[PDB]
Amino acid sequence: AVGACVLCNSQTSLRCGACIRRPFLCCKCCYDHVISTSHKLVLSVNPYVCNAPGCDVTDVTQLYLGGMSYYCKSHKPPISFPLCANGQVFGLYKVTDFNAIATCDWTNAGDYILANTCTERLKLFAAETLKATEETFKLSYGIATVREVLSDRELHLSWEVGKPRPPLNRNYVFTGYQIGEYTFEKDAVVYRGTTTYKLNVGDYFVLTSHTVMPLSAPTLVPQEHYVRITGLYPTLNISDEFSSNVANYQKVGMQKYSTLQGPPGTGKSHFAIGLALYYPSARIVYTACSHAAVDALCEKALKYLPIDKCSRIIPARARVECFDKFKVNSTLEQYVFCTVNALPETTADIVVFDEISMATNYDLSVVNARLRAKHYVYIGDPAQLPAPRTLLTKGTLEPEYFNSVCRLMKTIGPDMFLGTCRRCPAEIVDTVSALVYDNKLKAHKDKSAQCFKMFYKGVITHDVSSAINRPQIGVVREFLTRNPAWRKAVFISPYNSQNAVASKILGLPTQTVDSSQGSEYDYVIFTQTTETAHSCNVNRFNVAITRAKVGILCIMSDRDLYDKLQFTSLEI
Ligand SMILES: [Zn+2]
Ligand SMILES: [Zn+2]
Ligand SMILES: [Zn+2]
Repeated sequence: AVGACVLCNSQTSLRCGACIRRPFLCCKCCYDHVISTSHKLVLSVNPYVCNAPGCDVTDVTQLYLGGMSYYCKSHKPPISFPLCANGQVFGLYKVTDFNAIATCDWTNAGDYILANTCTERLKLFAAETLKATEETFKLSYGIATVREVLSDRELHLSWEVGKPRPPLNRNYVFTGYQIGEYTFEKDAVVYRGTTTYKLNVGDYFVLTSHTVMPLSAPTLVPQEHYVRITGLYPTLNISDEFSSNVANYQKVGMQKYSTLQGPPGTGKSHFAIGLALYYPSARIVYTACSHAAVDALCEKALKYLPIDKCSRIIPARARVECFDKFKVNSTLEQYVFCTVNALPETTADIVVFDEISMATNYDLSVVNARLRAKHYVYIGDPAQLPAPRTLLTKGTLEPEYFNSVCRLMKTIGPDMFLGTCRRCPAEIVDTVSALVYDNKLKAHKDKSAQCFKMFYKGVITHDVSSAINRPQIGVVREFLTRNPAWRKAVFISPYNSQNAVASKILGLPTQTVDSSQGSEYDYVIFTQTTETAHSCNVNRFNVAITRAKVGILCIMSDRDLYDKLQFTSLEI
């Protein structure tokens, strides 16, 4: 019942009973909170409530201290002081931003803007409060029950009435009843179970709302600049392959934390693995939010680092199939590859946190709490996709508000910038360089002359709110008959329902823009599907077109983005 104030760190016996995270508030801050919000319950050793029998006064502003006890205006003794007086709430040991975080419902972009522009302690309060709200929102969804099992990949579901149905894609992960985690995609629904289990009738699925633990560490440790490389020992025999990053690797050792902005195909994994070769005796923990990003770092390490000095940390509750070529769960290996949520409590010479646009401040804080490091390297790209904000429905979240690292990269600039895209045909590099990189991204490849664009709005239908554009898929099918080399293409769209329709009509492998991030293919076929804020988002557009190594076909709905594509236009 005694701790440090979230706002001014002052010692207090007071916590807000109305905040969902019950934060410590000092006398001055507790007062400014209760006096400006609907939050009137204050908790000390005991709640500040009227102690008189049967009384219901709990509002701190209507309460008084009568001896060692609390009473309202109606039950107070003649000798009593108000609990709220002279800008303070009475307590042992004797804000506009805090109030907005404490009372917002997290449905507006302004809520996330504030959560990233506030003090460091309020960033943790906002992250914990937000994450708690997001988990309690998972309880709002209805239970799915097996009505009938059709096959090994298809079944029929009966939903709970009165409660809304969660969107059906790979982002929404259910728990069966615990018969393993399950995902669903569109009466016959397609199911995918983590554990191969014979689906029984009457079995039910719920999105597993986990308990949000409190945060302790900052999103970023205080910056420290050094005169020399600190705690790290450079090689004098650095391979030519990594020579381009030697100045950047030295910058890494000369400051507590460093940020690396790496546009698509500019060498992010190459940089991360090269850091190990440049400081060969340094113990590095490689982390990312997703198993996929951690696996991509494992792939690069498998090529350049000694396999016996690596370990892939996999939590006992395996939620996906991941990297198999390293010794599993050997926390003490020189190179540890592990998702943020599975990080052990350990130390490191360098912590490399990859795909930083996908991290939340909650993730930034967890990394700082589990890992004590000499150096922290944040690698990613604020021009790429952020983590989905399931509660956010009003407004667009700009890259400078994705998290603390993205905020720094967009305001003061990244510490390091990989400026040459080695993946994409020049038409793609030139389009995205002008679009999101202020013309600082350069092409290594020539123009492929295999980048096409077609302006075709088609017809937009909807599987609930997920969009489908059958005429856009029809245009693709027509193009494929005339361009058989594109048979090997990956179909990409901003919607899973569009991808499900394209998978049946085209037979191409399918991928959403959000699930394509970090991946690359020779040929990409993209159908914009709609003109929505979602399908027109420049970071999503950036990711979509930068998946291509050789060619891309963009079937566009939006005039602006279509005109910005430096591609050959097709007719029909
Ligand atoms: Zn409160
Ligand atoms: Zn305070
Ligand atoms: Zn009373």
